[PDB]
Amino acid sequence: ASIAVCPGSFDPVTYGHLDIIKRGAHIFEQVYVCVLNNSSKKPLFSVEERCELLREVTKDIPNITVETSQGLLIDYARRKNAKAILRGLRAVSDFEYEMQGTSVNRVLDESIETFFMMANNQYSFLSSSIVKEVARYDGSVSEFVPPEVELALQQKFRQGGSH
Ligand SMILES: Nc1ncnc2c1ncn2[C@@H]1O[C@H](COP(=O)(O)OP(=O)(O)O)[C@@H](O)[C@H]1O
Ligand SMILES: [Cl-]
Ligand SMILES: [Mg+2]
Repeated sequence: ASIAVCPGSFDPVTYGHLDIIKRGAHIFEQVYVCVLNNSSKKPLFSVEERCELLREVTKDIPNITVETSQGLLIDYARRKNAKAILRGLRAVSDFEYEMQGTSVNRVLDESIETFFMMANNQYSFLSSSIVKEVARYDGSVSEFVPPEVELALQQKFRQGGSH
């Protein structure tokens, strides 16, 4: 089967994430975008908000299905019958954290491979963190995220919260 999963916290999805997602969807027949709740940090948006943003920004790409999962990414991948997990590599610093993750996944299921794509174009400088900071301080994020994400950030920062 030509099936792959693109996991991430996507908080929020940016044009850099979307480039990885579309490149993956161009290679594989079906691509599952999985919002992983997992984290070494507290997310700005909930899982459900992140999922809906993702659905809206990829609705015209037919071989993309956006879902969220309860368990391990490696079991979600098996459930989808996916043979590859796709991740982007922006900088040299993305190295070690990605290496541990793939080392663990390889032990849990060595029949599922982790493929890294380099962010090798004009979105390489961006990150979710840079977009959230800019947004929090009233800067423009239109060159960084889809219009739907820009609006969700305006809405999120108008609400009171741990931010
Ligand atoms: N600017 C970028 N350019 C290319 N690929 C990216 C970029 N940002 C993220 N990616 C890739 O897209 C996916 C999104 O990861 P992310 O949503 O930030 O959550 P997490 O790192 O917590 O799993 C990963 O494959 C990531 O490496
Ligand atoms: Cl294939
Ligand atoms: Mg503003």
